[PDB]
Amino acid sequence: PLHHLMIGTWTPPGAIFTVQFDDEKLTCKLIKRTEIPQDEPISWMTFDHERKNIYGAAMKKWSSFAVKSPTEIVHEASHPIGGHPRANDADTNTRAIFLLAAKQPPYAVYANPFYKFAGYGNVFSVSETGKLEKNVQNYEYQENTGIHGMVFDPTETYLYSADLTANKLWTHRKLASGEVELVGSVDAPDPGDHPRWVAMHPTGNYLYALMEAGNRICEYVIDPATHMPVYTHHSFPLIPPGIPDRDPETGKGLYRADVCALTFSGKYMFASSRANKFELQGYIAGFKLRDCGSIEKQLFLSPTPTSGGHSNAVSPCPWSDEWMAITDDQEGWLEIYRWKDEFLHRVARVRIPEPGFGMNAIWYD
Amino acid sequence: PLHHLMIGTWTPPGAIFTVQFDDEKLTCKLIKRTEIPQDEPISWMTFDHERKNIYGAAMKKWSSFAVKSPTEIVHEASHPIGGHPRANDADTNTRAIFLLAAKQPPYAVYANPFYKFAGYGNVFSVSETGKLEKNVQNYEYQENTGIHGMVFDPTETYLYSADLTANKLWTHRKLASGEVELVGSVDAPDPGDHPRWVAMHPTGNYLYALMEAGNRICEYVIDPATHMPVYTHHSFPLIPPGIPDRDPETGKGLYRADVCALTFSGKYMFASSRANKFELQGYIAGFKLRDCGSIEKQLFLSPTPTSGGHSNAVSPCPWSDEWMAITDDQEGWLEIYRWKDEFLHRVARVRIPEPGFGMNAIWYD
Amino acid sequence: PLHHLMIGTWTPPGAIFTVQFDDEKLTCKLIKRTEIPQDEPISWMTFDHERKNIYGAAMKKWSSFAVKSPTEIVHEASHPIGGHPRANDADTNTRAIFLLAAKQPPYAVYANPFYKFAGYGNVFSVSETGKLEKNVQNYEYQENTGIHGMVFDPTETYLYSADLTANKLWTHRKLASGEVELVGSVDAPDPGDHPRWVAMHPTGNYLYALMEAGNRICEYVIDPATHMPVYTHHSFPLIPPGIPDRDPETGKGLYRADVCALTFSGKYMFASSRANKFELQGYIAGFKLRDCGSIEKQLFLSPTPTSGGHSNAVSPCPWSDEWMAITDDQEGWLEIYRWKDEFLHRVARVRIPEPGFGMNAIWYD
Amino acid sequence: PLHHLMIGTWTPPGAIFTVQFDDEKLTCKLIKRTEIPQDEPISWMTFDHERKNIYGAAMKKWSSFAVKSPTEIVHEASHPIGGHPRANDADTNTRAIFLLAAKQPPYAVYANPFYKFAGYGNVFSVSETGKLEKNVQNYEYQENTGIHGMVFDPTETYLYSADLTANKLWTHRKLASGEVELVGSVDAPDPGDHPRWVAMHPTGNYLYALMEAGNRICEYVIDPATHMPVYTHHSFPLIPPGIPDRDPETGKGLYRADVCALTFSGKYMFASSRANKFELQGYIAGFKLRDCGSIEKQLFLSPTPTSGGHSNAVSPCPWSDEWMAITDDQEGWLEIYRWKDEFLHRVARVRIPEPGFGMNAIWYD
Ligand SMILES: O=S(=O)(O)CCN1CCN(CCS(=O)(=O)O)CC1
Repeated sequence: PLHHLMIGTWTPPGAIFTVQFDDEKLTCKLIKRTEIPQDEPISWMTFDHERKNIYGAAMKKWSSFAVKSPTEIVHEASHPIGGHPRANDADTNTRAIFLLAAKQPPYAVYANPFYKFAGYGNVFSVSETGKLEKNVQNYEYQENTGIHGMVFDPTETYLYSADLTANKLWTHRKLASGEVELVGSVDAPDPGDHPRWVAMHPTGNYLYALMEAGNRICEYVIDPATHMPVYTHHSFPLIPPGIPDRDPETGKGLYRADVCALTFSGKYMFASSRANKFELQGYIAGFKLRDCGSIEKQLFLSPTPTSGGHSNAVSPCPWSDEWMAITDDQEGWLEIYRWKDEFLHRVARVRIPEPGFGMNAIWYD
Repeated sequence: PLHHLMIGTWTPPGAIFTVQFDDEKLTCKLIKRTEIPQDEPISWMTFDHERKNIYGAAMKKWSSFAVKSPTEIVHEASHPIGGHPRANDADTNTRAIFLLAAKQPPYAVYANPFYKFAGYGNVFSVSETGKLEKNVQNYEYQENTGIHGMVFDPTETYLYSADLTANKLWTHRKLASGEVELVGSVDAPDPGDHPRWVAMHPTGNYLYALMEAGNRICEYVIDPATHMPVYTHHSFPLIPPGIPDRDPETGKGLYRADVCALTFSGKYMFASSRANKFELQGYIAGFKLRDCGSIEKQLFLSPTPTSGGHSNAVSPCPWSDEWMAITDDQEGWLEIYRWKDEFLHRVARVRIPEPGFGMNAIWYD
Repeated sequence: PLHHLMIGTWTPPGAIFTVQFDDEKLTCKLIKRTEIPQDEPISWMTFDHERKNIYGAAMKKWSSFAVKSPTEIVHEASHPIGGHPRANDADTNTRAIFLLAAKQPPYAVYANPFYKFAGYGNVFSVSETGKLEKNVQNYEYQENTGIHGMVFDPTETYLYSADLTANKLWTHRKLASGEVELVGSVDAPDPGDHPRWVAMHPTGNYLYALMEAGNRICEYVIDPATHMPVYTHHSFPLIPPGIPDRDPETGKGLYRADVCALTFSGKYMFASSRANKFELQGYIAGFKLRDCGSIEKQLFLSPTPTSGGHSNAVSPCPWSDEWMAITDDQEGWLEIYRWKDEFLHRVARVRIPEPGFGMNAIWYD
Repeated sequence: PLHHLMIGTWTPPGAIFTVQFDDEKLTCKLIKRTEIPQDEPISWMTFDHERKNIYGAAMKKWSSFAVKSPTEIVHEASHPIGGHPRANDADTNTRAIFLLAAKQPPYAVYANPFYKFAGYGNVFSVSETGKLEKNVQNYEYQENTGIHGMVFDPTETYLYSADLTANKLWTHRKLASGEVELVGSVDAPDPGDHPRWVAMHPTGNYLYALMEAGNRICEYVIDPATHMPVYTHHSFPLIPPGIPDRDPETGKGLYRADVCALTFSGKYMFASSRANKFELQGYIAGFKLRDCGSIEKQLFLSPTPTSGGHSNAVSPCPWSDEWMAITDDQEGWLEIYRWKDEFLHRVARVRIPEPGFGMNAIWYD
C-alpha cells in the first residue's frame, strides 16, 4: 500500500513536499512540490486532528493550509507572531519555531515564537473547517523564554513547555475555552541542559524532556496533586558518552539534541541529536517504555548518515510501530526505517536537492 | 570479633536482652537480661546518635536508658504519651508504638502513639547526656491517625510519617529547635495499602513506603520543590503473588508487611512481612538500589522460619552489609544472616523462652 | 479437582502412601497406606508410561506394583539386584537406589544399585501389562561406580548416568532391544562435585547435572556428533555462596545437593539440596531456561522448612507448571507449592508420622 | 602520544600505508606510502610477535617485510602459493587471502590461498630475524576448501580454520616443529552460514565463528577432550533482523559478514559485515563476553559510513580497549573510534585516494 509524508524547509522559497512511500516495494518518490508564500518556508509542520489541515511555523508567520489529498494543499491563511510588539518587525530575529494542534475540542493551535522577543505563547482558534482563525490569546512566560516544543497530557487539560533559553519546564492548565493559565515551572536538572522537546506517555504518568545542550533525555513523573513534572533522576545519553563535544573556536557545544517521540504502541520512543559540523555524524536513539511509563532501558544509540544539519527530526508512523521517518537538511534526505525485533534498518529514501530541504516529516496516509 | 544486640518484648515483664554474636565462630549467646519497669516492656527500641542511650516505645510510656556497655543498661526515665488527654488513661488501648532518634543537633526524639487517641506526634528534647528530657511538642496529624513509622531525609530537615490507619504519608519540616511543622500529606496509592514504614535513600532522592495490608513496597521520588514524596508507580511484592491472603472467618488479610531497611552501603534494602497464623510462614525480601535511589530489582522473596508473630523485623548491621538480624515473637528467636554475593544464609541464632520475646533488634557493637 | 501422589520411605516397614491434593480448597489428606513387603521400603518410586504400574528401588529389591486407582496398588513382583555377585548378600550394604522407566517401546526399566558392589546397571524388560518381567542385562560401568540418577535424551536413544562415587557422567546408546551399549564418559568439572542427578531439556540440546558434594548445577551442551555432554563452564549454586559447609568433626561437607527437575513447559527447573544436620535448613532453587536449552538465570535460592533429611526431593506436576511437591524425612512432610509469576508459595501440606517417611513423591492425577 | 597503523590494498599498485594517530589531538595523517612489488598489493597484513616484520597475503604471493620504524618498511621476500600445482598459474583466480603469525616458538606463519585450487594450507618457517624463510609444509583440507581465516588456542597447540566454501570449521594440532596435523572438522550449523572468520577467548574455553553468508556470529565451546568446537546454539545477528538481503538479479546475498575480534581486555568483541552495493550501509557490532568465555549479550548493531566495500574490517588496539580502527575500500577511509562506557564514537579519520585502498589495518605503536 501507498503512504504519504509532507516535509517543509529551513530556507526560502517556501514549499511543502509530498513524498510517497510504498511499503511493499519499499521505495520513495517525491510526487509533489506545492508552492506556498515564497518567504514563508515551513520549518515545522503538523496536521490537525483529522489531517484535513496543515499548520506551520513559517519564519514570521503561522500559516494554515487545507489538505484535500496528498497532492492538493491550499494556502488558506498566514497570521503574524503575537506577544511582544517587536516580534513581527522585519528587523528582529524572532521566528515562528514550533506548533501544536489540539486533538480535542475546541481544536485550538498553540504556537511558540523563538529567539528574541519570544516571551509569549500564541493561541489560535480554528474555524468550523479547521483553518487558523484568530489569535485568541498571547499568554506570557518570561522575558527570557524560548519555548521550542510542547505537549499535552492525554486529557489535554495540561500543557507542558520546554523552555530552551530559560532552561526550564512550564506547566499550564487549558481552560475549556482553549485558553491557558499558568500553573508553574521547574528548572532543568542542570544549567547546561536546555529543554528543547517534551513527549507524553499515554497513561499520563510520565513525561520525557529532551535537553538540547545536555544531549540527553530526562525522565519526569507527573505529580497528580499538581500536574507538574518531577525529575526522577533518570537520564539517558543522546550522544556517545565521552565523545569530544566542545567547539575549540567557540567553547559552545558540537552537538545539539533534537526531538523525541513515542511510537504508535507507546512501548517505544525514538530520539535524535544533530552535530554542528557537516563532517560529524548525528545520532538516533531508541528506548523501551514500561507500561506505567518509566523508561525501561535504552535499546540503541547509533550514528545517522549525516550531521542532521538543523534537523535529524525523527517521525514515527502514528498508526504502526513498524515505520519511522527522519529528515536532514545537510544533504536533504527523507529516509524511512523499519522497526523490527527492536532493531532499526533503513528501507527507502529520497533526496531533495532544494534550499533548506529537510526540516520535519508528517504522516498523512 | 564480638558484637552485641539488644532486643525488647511485646509483653510484660519488661526487660532488655543483650545477645552476643561472634562473627568468627558464628554463634549467639544471651549474655544479659536487664530488668526494667515490669509494665513497660519495649516493643520498639532504638539507640541515640552515639549509642550511649536507648529509647523505647514502652506500652504506656516512652522510656530512656543510659548504656555504659552491653551488660550495663540503666533506666533513667519514663514519660507518658502526649497529645490526646485519654492517651494515658489505663482504660484506653493507646500504646507507644514507634520511636525515632535524630542523629544531628539537637538530637531530639520523635515518637508515635498508636491505636485510639493517637492523632499526635510526641517530640522530646534530650539532656546534655542524651536522656529523654521533656516533651517539648505534641504536633497534630488528624483524629484518624496511626503513625507506625517515620524517617528523616539525610539532612534531617524533613520528617516523613507512615500513617497506617489514615492511609497516607505525611511530610513535616523540622525547625532548628527540633520542633516540627506540617508541610503536607498524600494518600497511599490504594485504599488497601496502609503505610506502616518508610525508609530513606542516602541521596535523599527516594523514599520507600512499606504498605502493611497491601503487602508491598511502593517507590517515591522526593520532589525537591516541596520535599514531598511522589509515587513513581513502581511497587514490589512482600508476599508471594497470588498466595491465598484472606482469612475466611474475618475477610481481613492473612499477611501484614512489617519493616524495610537499607544496608550500610545503601545498595540494598531488606523488607519483611508476617503471617497472622502460626502455621503460615512470614516472608523476607531483598532489593537492589540504583545509585540515584530508584529500586533496580527485587533480588529475593523467601519464607521465614516462623509466621514472625508480631515481628519478623529485619535489622541490617549499620556498619557493614554483611550481617542482618531478624526477630520473631512466635517462638522467640534472634537469628543472624549473612549477605554474600546477593544471597542470604543464616549463620547463627538463639532462642529466648520469654513472654513476648522478639520484637526488634538493634546493634551496639 | 482432586489429584493424587504416592510416596515411599527410607525405612521399614515398607509402605506406599497415597495423598490427595484438592487444588480448589488447597488441602492435603492421606487417603491410603498400602502395605508392601515389610523389608522392601521404597526410597525411590516412579510410574511407567501410562501410570498403570509403579516401580521401586526397594532396599535389596527392585519391586513392581500394578495400579488400578489411587487406593488400589498391588504388589506383582520383586527382583534381586544384578551385576556383582555380592550385591544381594544380606551382609553387604549394596542398595537399590534409583530407577528409570522408558516411555517408548519396549518400555524397559533401567535401575541403579548403590554403595559397594554397584559397578553395574540393571535392565529389566516388562510384561505386556507393564510388570517388571526379567533382568535382561547387567551392563558395566566401573568397579568404582555409584550411579544415583539417569535420564534419556528426548528420543530415548541415549542414556546419561550421574556417577557419584566415580565422579563422572556416562553416555550409553540404547539398542532397539532396550539393552544398552557404552558410548563414553566424562569426569565432572571438579574432583569435589560428585554427580548425583541429571535432567534433560526437551530439545535434546542440553543436559543439567546436579553435583551432590559440589552443591551446584553444571550445564552441558550435548555434542550432536557423539551424543556426549560437554561442559559449558556455567554452574549455579544450590546452597548460599559462602555458607559454612564443613563439618569440623569430619572435614566432610554439611550439605548434599539432591534432585533437579524441569517443569511441564520446559521453561523452568527446580532443584534442591539437603543439610546433614537437623538444625540446619536445606534449600530449594529455581531456574529459567532459554528455548534452545541453556539456563538463562537463577530465579531463586531459598531455605526449606527442614534440613530435608535424606530427601528434600522436588517433584513438579508433569502436566502443569503450577504445582510442585517436596518431601522430607526429617519431620515427614509432603508439601505442595504453587509456581506463580515466577515466585513459589506453599499452599498445602500433610505430615505422616511414620518411620522413614518422606523419600519422593510421584504424581498420578 | 602518537600511534601508527599500516594498511594495504585490494588492488595494484602495491603499497603499504602508514597512518599516524594522535590520541591527544584525536587526528589522523598519512605519513608514509611505502612502495612494494607493483603486482603484489596486500589485502591482508599482520605483524610477527615483536612487530619487527610484516607478512602479507599479496595476490599470488606471500610477502615478507622487515620493519625498522613506522616509515621504514623493507621488502625482504615474496613466496609463491603452495599446494595445488595450478595455484600459481597466472591464468587461475587462486589468491593469497589470509595469513596468521604464531606468537610462540617457532614463530611460523600459517597462510591460506582462496578461490580455486585452494585445498591446502601453507606453512612457512621464519629466519632468525623473522623473515618468511621456507614453505615447510602444504597440509591438505579438501578439494572444496576455501579457508578465509584462522586462529590458535591460547597455547598455540590447536589451529582452527574457517572454511567458507566447504562450510565447516577445521581443527588441527600444531606439532613442536610448527607443522600441523589434522584432528577433525564440523559442518557449520546451517548450509547457508559459510564460515569466514574465527576468534579465540583468552581462556581457551570458547571460540567465535563469523558466518559470511549467514551474517551472524555462532558460539562454540571447545571440548577439552578433543579440542574441537561444539556449537552451543547461541548466535547473534551481524545485520539487522529482517533487513531485505536478497539481490533480485542474483538471488545472491546483499550482505557478507566480515571480521570479528576481541579487545585487549578480552571483555568485548567487535564484528562487522559489508553490503554488496555502494548505496547500502554495512554494519558494525559489539559484544560483551563473560569471564568463562560465553557471549553475555550483544551491546550494539549500527550502520557504518559506507558499505565497507571488500572490507569494513575492524581492528581493536592490541594494548587497550579504548581504540578501534576500521577500513573500507568504497571511499577509502581509515577511521578510528573510541570505546567508552560501552558505546562507540568516531574520533578521527583520513581518506586515502588510492586504488583499492582500505583492506585492513594493523597497529604498530
Ligand atoms: O505450621 S506448623 O504449625 O505445622 C509448624 C510451625 N513451625 C513449628 C516449628 N518451628 C521450628 C521450631 S524449632 O525446631 O526451631 O525449635 C517453626 C514453625
